[PDB]
Amino acid sequence: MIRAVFFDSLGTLISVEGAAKSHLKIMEEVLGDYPLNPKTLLDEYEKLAREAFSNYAGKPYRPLRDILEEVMRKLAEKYGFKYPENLWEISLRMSQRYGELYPEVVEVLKSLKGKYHVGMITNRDTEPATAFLDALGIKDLFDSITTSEEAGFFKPHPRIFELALKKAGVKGEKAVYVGDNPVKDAGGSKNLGMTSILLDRKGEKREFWDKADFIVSDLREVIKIVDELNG
Ligand SMILES: [Ca+2]
Repeated sequence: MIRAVFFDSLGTLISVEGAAKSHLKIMEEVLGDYPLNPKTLLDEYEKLAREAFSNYAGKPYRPLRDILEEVMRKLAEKYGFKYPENLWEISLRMSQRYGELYPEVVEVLKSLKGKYHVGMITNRDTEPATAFLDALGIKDLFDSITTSEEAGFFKPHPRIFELALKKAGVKGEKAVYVGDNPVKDAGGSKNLGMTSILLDRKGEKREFWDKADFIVSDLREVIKIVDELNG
């Protein structure tokens, strides 16, 4: 029996497009009148951020604030602009201003309540992740929010999934994990017996579909999978 449904954050519940807009707005704020195209700065930021995602995946937790201050110090040195004071506060403000949910999220979370434990599993730090969910009005639609900061390790290390399952009070075989990252994200979930659902919104990850138990393009399909597993 499936008793718990856990969701990834960025790309699953939280819009990639809203995150990109919030990051562009951060770059615009950092640069001010400095004569660098903010879109160019953004692309270089995202490259370094991806190379940090890769380096820390599955590793012991390190605060995201520290990782992103390191990235931005490299960029300021490279391009000659002043390193921005209070960067974390700028980033929190912009993220809450321009962040968005995918359009089906509220419907989906509400459909599961009272039937399954509903959880989010994220690599983000606890306070910002929880504050963001509160700003978007859905914090109370979750039974659990489990973070790398709580577990001590980033996805796909099993410990973060182990903690989410302990909060729900069930073995992995009784849970689904839904996320958009085939690589460097769901591996620990399969270690523990969870059923993996790969969310591929644009049909762009076909070469990795064999890594997952089920593939969906819309979160409204998740409850149909869970019902079928339970029927
Ligand atoms: Ca993701």
